[PDB]
Amino acid sequence: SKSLQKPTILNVETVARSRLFTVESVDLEFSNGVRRVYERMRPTNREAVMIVPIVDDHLILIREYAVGTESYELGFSKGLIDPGESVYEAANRELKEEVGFGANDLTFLKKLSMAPSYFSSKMNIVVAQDLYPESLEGDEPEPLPQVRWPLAHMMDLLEDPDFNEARNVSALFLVREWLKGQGRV
Amino acid sequence: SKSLQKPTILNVETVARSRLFTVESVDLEFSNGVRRVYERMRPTNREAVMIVPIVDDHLILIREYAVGTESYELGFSKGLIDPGESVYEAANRELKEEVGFGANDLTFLKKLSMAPSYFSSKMNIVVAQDLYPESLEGDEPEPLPQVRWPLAHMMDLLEDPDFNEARNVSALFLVREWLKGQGRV
Repeated sequence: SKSLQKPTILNVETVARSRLFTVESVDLEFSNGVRRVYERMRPTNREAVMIVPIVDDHLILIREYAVGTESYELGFSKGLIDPGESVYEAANRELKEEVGFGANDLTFLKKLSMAPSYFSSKMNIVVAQDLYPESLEGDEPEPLPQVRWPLAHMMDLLEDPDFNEARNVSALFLVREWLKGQGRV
Repeated sequence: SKSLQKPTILNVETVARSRLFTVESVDLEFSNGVRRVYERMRPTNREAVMIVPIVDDHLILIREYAVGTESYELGFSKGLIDPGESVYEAANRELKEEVGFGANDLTFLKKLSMAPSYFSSKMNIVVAQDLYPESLEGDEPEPLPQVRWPLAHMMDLLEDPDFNEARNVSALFLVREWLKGQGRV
C-alpha cells in the first residue's frame, strides 16, 4: 500500500492520422517496472458544451443522425466551445444555431470527462432558461427536429433507446437534481 | 410534416488503422440530397460491461490509470464482453480478474451507447452483490487499488474530478434509482 505513482512516459509517436482523428502510441513504464504500449487519441484542450433548454415545463430535445450507429439519436444539443468563448457564450451560440433560440438564463451545472483512457475531452453541461427567438447558421446537413418533453415525465426518457447515451443520461439526472434543488421537479 | 428518412450510405472506406483503432470515411446522401463525408470508428458489435459491486452498504470503486489524460481515474470497473459470454458471465469474470471477487447476485440494470456519432460500442451496467473471494488473471499492468464508498454518501463522488466521467455518473444515478426502488438508499 503506497502512493499512486503515475507510470512514466518513455515515448509518444503518431501511429495514425485521419482527417479528424490522430492516434498516438504511448510507451509507459509503470511504477512496478511493467512496460506497456498504449494507443490513444491525441490530447486536445478543445472542450465541449451540451445545452439543456427548458421552456414551459418542457425539455427541448433534438433528433440528430449519428453515423457511428447509423441511426437517429434523441438527445440534448451538443457543440464545441470556440477558443476564447466562455461556457455561457458557447452554450448561447450553439442553442441559437441548432434550436433557433438564445437564452437569458444560462447556468453551468457540471464538467464531465469523456473516456479518459483514450480521450482528454471535457463536456460542459449548461441549463438554458428564459428563451428568446434568434437564429445563427450552424453547418447542419439537414434540419434537427425538436421534441418538447414534459419535466413531469423526464424519467420516461430512460425508456427510449434513442436517448440512452452516457452524456444525455448523465445530464438528465444532473438537471433533475438541480431542479429538485428549487422544487420545480 | 414528413417522417425521418435515414441517409443513404454511399460508400464506406478504411482511412486509417492503428493497433486498436480503425477509422472509416463514410459518404452520405441525406433525404434532402445533401451529400457529406463523415469519419467514424469502424463499427463493432463488441459490447462492454461495467460492474458496480455493493458490499456492506459500500460501493467498491477502483483507481485506474488513463493514458488519455495521464492520470488516475476513480470509478467503476469496466471491461469487454467476450464473444459468447452473457452480461452476467462477463461481469462475474471481470470482477474476478480486477477485484478478486465473483458474485452470486448480478443484476443487469441498463445498456447505454457512448457518443454514437463516432462510436458504436454499447456499455452494459451490472450491479454485483453477495460477493465471494475468487481471483482470475487479467491483463492489467499494475494492481487496482480498491475504494469502499458509503452508499449513504454516494452522491459525494460528484465532488471528485477523478470520478466525474459520463459513464461513471450515469452508473451512479441509475444504481441509486435502483436502490431507491427497494429503499436501501
